[PDB]
Amino acid sequence: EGALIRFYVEIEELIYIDVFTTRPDTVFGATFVVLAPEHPLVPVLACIGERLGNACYSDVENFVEKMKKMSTRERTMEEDKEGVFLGVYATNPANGEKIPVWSANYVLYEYGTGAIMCVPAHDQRDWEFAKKYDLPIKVVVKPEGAWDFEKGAYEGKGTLVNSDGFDGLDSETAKRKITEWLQDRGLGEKK
Repeated sequence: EGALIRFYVEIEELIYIDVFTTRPDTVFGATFVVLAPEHPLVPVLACIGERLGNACYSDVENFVEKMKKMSTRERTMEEDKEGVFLGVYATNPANGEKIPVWSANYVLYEYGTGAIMCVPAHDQRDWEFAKKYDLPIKVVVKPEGAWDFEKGAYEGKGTLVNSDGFDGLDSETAKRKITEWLQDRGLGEKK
């Protein structure tokens, strides 16, 4: 089992999004955050988004409503990636960059915290979503062989790049040391 990682939302009130991942080694590659449609923070962040003129609250409420009637088999296996921008950004705890918060069909409320960090370079499901919505691919687990990230996500083991002081470390070793690093900063937790 992996780790819990904390993403503070860049707004006036103190709100954070805990995310469960089996790949804490890829945290520097997180380019956006996705909440399940049923996730209690979706309407909350959406309203904040709108007041800042960054989202349409009714439009988000329409997404949630439509997605509640739909079924698991249809949501993540039959229907193409569908999602809405919430109008807010969260802070990647590893690098401190702001990343956009979205809600999407393919993330189920049942698994983990019902909220995920998205690493398109290294998770195919996230790759498809980023392809549809033009969200960035950021390689952090470089494979040894040649790989075209413009054609697909690489989900295997490798050596860290674009990852601050964790560069050059092998990815399975990096999981522990990045977790321990975040845990010591109160921004992550071992599971």
